[PDB]
Amino acid sequence: FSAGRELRTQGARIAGVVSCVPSKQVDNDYFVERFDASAVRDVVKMIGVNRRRWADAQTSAGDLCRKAGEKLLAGLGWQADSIDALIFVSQTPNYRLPATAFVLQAELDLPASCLALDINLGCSGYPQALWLGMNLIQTGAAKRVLLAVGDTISKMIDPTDRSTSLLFGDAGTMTALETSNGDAAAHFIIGADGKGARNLIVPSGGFKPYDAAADERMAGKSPECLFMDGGEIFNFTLNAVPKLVSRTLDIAGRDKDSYDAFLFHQANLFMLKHLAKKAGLPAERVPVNIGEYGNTSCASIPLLITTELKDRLKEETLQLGMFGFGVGYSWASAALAVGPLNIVDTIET
Ligand SMILES: [Cl-]
Repeated sequence: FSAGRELRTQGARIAGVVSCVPSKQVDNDYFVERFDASAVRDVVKMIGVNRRRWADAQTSAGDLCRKAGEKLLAGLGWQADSIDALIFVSQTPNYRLPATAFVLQAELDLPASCLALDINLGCSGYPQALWLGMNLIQTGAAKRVLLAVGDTISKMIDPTDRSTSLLFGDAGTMTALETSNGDAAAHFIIGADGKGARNLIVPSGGFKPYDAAADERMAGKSPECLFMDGGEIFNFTLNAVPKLVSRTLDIAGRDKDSYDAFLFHQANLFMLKHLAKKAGLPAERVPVNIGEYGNTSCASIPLLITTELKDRLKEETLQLGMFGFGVGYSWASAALAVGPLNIVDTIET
């Protein structure tokens, strides 16, 4: 397990996925006054982002997940009393305490027997949420699980920082998991390297402020905002993720060309292109929606499913690989069959 823990589940399936994005659409024009048009043009070419959605002050990740959840439950026809666990994966919770999972439990009318867990993960979070939820179902702790995976990273961006300002958008998602009777297996790999903490971090805002003054890379940066060392993240990613993809493919037992899609965290288009090439993946089978939504952090994979795979999922079972990487450092994969599904949708606030 030198390159991550290998995990297998059976007896659980994805039953539906809904994404909810802010109705506020922010075009690149927005940024030309503060940043030079030429510089904006060159950066957005590389990152691939034409538009993104930004939450207003009264809209949180929890709110986006609640609205997605309402739509998902209505579509599935699942009664609130039937939900056994809700896991909220986010870096932008409502409160320091209580956890936002409790707010969602109450707002969705879930029962007292519904487990409520907030877990702090970023870009690597979706495959981990899938694994945890499917493990709960396999082990008989649950029959129906909701995964509320969302973020409003726009609220942590320094508006004077060009790289982060142009990159991030906001989204919230809800994924339904249910007990399944087939013999189909899901495979996951989950890895961590906390030595990367200082390369993707919000220095101030928690209970042990990072020593930003002592870090030359942070000169002129706001400590309450997101810091990213792009060069370090690129090198981390280009090394760890192709190995993750290879090993995931090997343990899932299916030929590369029999996958319907390889769903990557939408880090930036330059990175996505480099990863697909290094992993020898066919570019047409690597969906991208960063152009319309920006990088939506932990929401990026489920948002990709709803915006890019809705029509294909209606009709067939898809063989999917999912690869998340980022903050922690952390990286994670899922490889499994999904669908057909009728409840796959993208709504706005
Ligand atoms: Cl451009």
